[PDB]
Amino acid sequence: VANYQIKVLDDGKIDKSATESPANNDVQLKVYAVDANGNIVGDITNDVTITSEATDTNGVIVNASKSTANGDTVYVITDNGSKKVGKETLTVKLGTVTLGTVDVEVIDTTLKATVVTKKADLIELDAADNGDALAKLLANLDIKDQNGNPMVDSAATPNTNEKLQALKSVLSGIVSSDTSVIGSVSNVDNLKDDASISGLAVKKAGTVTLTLVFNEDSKIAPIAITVKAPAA
Ligand SMILES: [Ca+2]
Ligand SMILES: [Ca+2]
Ligand SMILES: [Ca+2]
Ligand SMILES: [Ca+2]
Repeated sequence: VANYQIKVLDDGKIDKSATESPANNDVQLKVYAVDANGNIVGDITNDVTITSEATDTNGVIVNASKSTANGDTVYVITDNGSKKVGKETLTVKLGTVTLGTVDVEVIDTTLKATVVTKKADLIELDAADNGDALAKLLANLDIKDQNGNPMVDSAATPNTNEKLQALKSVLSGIVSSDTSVIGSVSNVDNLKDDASISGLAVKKAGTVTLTLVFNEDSKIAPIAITVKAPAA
């Protein structure tokens, strides 16, 4: 044996997300022993022990377990409640002897709201709005993710609005210039999620400026949208 090879069968990454496709929930490891001429002379994946640090130091916590099928065992690395993303050094041992080291990576490709822009500067309401400006204010907004992809209410999920939920994930509050016409939203959880969208109820005929304030994490500047809600 010239040396040992730690083989990564997959992409070497573990997606911490809950809804990634295809499912990327493990790292697959094989350990070969090779001769001087580069030839595989043994699959010793079963005879080794794979461990990470005994005490967490980076918030990346994984689990190393064997998986034997038809005399063929693969070391499967799974997530064990990691709170951060990044590299985790795995140490491969034959009893007492360290053979090598491989880095697995925990990632999180979960869709976060990253960009929010307004289309028009003004919106008007009609009878079809049923006295609530939220449905039209939302339609006047464009939400993108980390990948710059549109965040949109999907019809195959009639329970909740993905676009409204994406806005509320980054919104700190909506200030009205006149609470008598439309009330200000201090608690964004009041922007309720149903097939019927509500939260910006019209209490009186009038024109008002709704200012959308976002959290410090998102770094998104305030957005001012004038809303006209005429009477009969
Ligand atoms: Ca996942
Ligand atoms: Ca993987
Ligand atoms: Ca760790
Ligand atoms: Ca839906």
